[PDB]
Amino acid sequence: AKAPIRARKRVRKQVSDGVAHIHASFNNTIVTITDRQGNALGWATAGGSGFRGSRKSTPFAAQV
RNA sequence: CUUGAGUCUCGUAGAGGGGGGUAGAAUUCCAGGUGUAGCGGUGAAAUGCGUAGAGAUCUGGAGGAAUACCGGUGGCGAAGG
Repeated sequence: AKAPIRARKRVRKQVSDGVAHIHASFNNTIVTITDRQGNALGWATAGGSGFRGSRKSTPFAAQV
């Protein structure tokens, strides 16, 4: 019967507020979330979000 | 003789020259924390770097060159500068 709702296993750390850094360049854009005291909390990128080619340096790819 | 040319005091502007020190931003490298799979590159790509933990990100150190903006048809210089 059962068909699932929860998106992941239960939350970890839990910090309420953070800093993000967007390193935007002519070939690729990297978005990296951190804590105020300097800790990566996760990242994703245009190239890792499955664009490649010329699409890798586009505002639409940056969004995704 | 004194208009030429030289000379004296008072001042002014400027990256003019030489010798010493010093400060910040940044690329780099080493060190350590976080953190996950690409990163880097182009017309597109591959070689490269990456699952031995890179890229990004926070801290600290090392070093060496240059010295943003101001800077402008600007200015100084015998010219190169």
